[PDB]
Amino acid sequence: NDSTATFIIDGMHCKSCVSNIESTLSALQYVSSIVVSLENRSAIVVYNASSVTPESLRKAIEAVSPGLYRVSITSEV
Repeated sequence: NDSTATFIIDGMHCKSCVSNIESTLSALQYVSSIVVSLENRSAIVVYNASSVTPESLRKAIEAVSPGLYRVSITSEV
């Protein structure tokens, strides 16, 4: 019954920015888990809340390379 969301970044330093994002996100006092799309520029992040609120994780990705990171919530819609 955990939460989950997906985020994609334009402007990241590729496969090393990718792993800063694993570390920066998997430290959050509300997150349960995470996997980053190693090939690509995105992350699938697993948190916990009934009030589905993906904006906090988007902000945590932006906070790994702020001013550079174009973080976008790529959900199925």
